[PDB]
Amino acid sequence: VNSFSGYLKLTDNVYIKNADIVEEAKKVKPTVVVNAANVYLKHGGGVAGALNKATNNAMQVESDDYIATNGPLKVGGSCVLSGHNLAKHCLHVVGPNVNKGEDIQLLKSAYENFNQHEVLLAPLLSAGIFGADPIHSLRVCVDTVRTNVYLAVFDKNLYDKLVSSFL
Ligand SMILES: Cc1nc(N)ccc1Br
Repeated sequence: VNSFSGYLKLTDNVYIKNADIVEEAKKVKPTVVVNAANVYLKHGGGVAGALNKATNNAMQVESDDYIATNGPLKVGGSCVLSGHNLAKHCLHVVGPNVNKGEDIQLLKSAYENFNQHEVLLAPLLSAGIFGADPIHSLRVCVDTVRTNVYLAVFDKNLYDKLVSSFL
């Protein structure tokens, strides 16, 4: 049993809810929250900016030190950093950004990072300002992630469309 409440079960391991991810993390304090990161861990806007704002910029401070030591992530890659006040850990995952011309086939590689964690609170990778079709992102998630993933979709309209269209 876990603390996640109000989710729609899509499969054996994938659950979904219409929710503000900063609010859900604050309530649950999951072991792992996933950030929709870029390779520079520049959390300006999108899920990354919303999460970072909720940490009072401590996520960005920690991320800048990580990049100064290690250099940029790969598209499709990830790193584990602190979850600050939101979670034990934040898994920063880089999905391809269609608005930068990145290979959408890298979305499967991005979701494979989730398999290193037994339970996660996550957004749909490459959705929102990363420009991918969220219906596609949910299909890749279901077909790639084998660990237990709790997906938070910010937009009620999109949530209802993802559920209604789910095969
Ligand atoms: C305030 C916000 N903005 C986004 N772009 C995504 C999630 C959230 Br919460």
